[PDB]
Amino acid sequence: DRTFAVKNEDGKIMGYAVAMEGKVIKPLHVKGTIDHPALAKLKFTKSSSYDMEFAKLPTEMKSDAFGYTTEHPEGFYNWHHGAVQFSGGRFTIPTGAGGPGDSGRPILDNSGKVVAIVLGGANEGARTALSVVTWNKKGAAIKTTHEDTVEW
Repeated sequence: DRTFAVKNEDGKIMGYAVAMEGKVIKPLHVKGTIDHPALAKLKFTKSSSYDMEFAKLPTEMKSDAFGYTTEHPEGFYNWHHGAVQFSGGRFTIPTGAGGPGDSGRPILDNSGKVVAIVLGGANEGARTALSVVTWNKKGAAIKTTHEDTVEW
């Protein structure tokens, strides 16, 4: 288990957090507590520029953490709701496949490695371009925001 629900006071899922490369990672706008005993009360460092906050992964996990990859050839990828196309520097899904509550879900290749973290989507009719966080070869974070993005 490597993906965790972020729940508010009522218990409603507001988004998701991932265990990835010695870190706990969740979108900044996603409000609530991570539904996991080892993850609930950690010290988080926030980044408004990239809509991301992170904590040092509890050393009881470690073996349960995603690997990240900087290799995103053009093609199709995996996420909880189906196929994500990567084409022209853009991650897209069919409109309707993603919505509020999906912020924080990872986009994966077939080897099970993370390529991106979902922040939200801009509706373009048939397709929805996903706003994401990726990391370059230098390890630097990149936020890709599209025109008229809806936070999820």
